[PDB]
Amino acid sequence: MVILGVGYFLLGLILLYYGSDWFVLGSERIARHFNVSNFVIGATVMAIGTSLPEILTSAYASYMHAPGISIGNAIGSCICNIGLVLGLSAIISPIIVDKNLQKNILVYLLFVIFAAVIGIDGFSWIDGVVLLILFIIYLRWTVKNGSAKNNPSVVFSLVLLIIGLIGVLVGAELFVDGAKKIALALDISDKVIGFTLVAFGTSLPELMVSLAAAKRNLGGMVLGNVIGSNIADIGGALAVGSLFMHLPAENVQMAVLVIMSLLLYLFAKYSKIGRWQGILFLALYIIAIASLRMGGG
Ligand SMILES: CCCCCCCC/C=C\CCCCCCCC(=O)OC[C@H](O)CO
Ligand SMILES: CCCCCCCC/C=C\CCCCCCCC(=O)OC[C@H](O)CO
Ligand SMILES: CCCCCCCC/C=C\CCCCCCCC(=O)OC[C@H](O)CO
Ligand SMILES: CCCCCCCC/C=C\CCCCCCCC(=O)OC[C@H](O)CO
Ligand SMILES: CCCCCCCCCCCCCCC
Ligand SMILES: CCCCCCCCCCCCCCC
Ligand SMILES: CCCCCCCCCCCCCCC
Ligand SMILES: [Ca+2]
Ligand SMILES: [Ca+2]
Ligand code: NA
Ligand code: NA
Ligand code: NA
Repeated sequence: MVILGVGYFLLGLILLYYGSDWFVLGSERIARHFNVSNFVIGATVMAIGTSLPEILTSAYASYMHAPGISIGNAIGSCICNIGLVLGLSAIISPIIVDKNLQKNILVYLLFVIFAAVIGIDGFSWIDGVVLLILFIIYLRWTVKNGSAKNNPSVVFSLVLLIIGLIGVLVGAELFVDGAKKIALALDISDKVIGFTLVAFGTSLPELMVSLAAAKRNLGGMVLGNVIGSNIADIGGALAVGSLFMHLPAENVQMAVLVIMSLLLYLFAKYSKIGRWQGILFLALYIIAIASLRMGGG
């Protein structure tokens, strides 16, 4: 039982580690095949693939009458993706953002501010429908602007991508299930801590994929994955949750998100996303986890 937990834990870590690199390599190849930028592949295929855990979690939680967990997971993930994921990644591989990606980030910022505003009194199912529609438009707009028989180069590419994605998603699940089994076996299971960590657990794919990308200096892919994941978590995970039940307001977390998103845009536009910017993101992340209410909603 503690043995099984340790086996899942370790296997999960292995699958996350190697799976992330395969997903990155396959995604980079696919980008070249389709003549799109790494940012575009990161913001679309990679972002959505890695946000499948958030979407399922938020949908399930709300369906099970825990809308606090549903929104806690969605917004907590966005904060994790900028504070921790981008923070670490930026230190590993500093990013200078080109003029067109800057505009994509501005659109992201507007979307986040829009979500925060309509969310002041919580999120209804109509809020969800709107955010989902905007999410779809964002994807199509992003692909438009970043764009332009059986081929073994392409097949290998898709295999790498899909197997890598399977690897990170199964890996994250095993890692989390393993941790939970260990905690249970050692009699240190704590529901409040567990729910606090939901958003982190679902963000393990984003974390490992972004670190793998950063190690290969694929800065545009890192940024696309972070920006795209946050949009997927709001227009997808949060939105779907709101379809099952009204989601209670999280005004403090949304304000933290808006502040981090604003900083991300300002750095992108006027500076770079490098070592000191990453240090700041991590510092804000650490302050957030030190001070935000526990329980994940
Ligand atoms: C298309 C590009 C050009 C246009 C860009 C526009 C960007 C707007 C984003 C933030 C400003 C505030 C938007 C505020 C919308 C508030 C709606 C509202 O008050 O809704 C209340 C309802 O209860 C909620 O569920
Ligand atoms: C992805 C590209 C767009 C990124 C974002 C750009 C700004 C969008 C801002 C306003 C238009 C919003 C949709 C049309 C107006 C909806 C107003 C509203 O409040 O919708 C929910 C409703 O309040 C619930 O009761
Ligand atoms: C502190 C080291 C964390 C290490 C990395 C894994 C983080 C994700 C693990 C559980 C989150 C989702 C749990 C949903 C169920 C929680 C059930 C619960 O009570 O778990 C409490 C236990 O304390 C949990 O270790
Ligand atoms: C070969 C293995 C290479 C591994 C490389 C690992 C890099 C890990 C980065 C941070 C660890 C964070 C540990 C604690 C994680 C949960 C933190 C938390 O409090 O999450 C709250 C919320 O759910 C979300 O913000
Ligand atoms: C023009 C290329 C992109 C076309 C639109 C792709 C839309 C993909 C939407 C995925 C949505 C996942 C969450 C659904 C609730
Ligand atoms: C640019 C507007 C951002 C709003 C960001 C989220 C927080 C709104 C906080 C409102 C605080 C007072 C609430 C009274 C119910
Ligand atoms: C490749 C050289 C990397 C040097 C990285 C220094 C990283 C410092 C991270 C500090 C995080 C601080 C959070 C508040 C204490
Ligand atoms: Ca995720
Ligand atoms: Ca609302
Ligand atoms: Na994602
Ligand atoms: Na998450
Ligand atoms: Na995410």
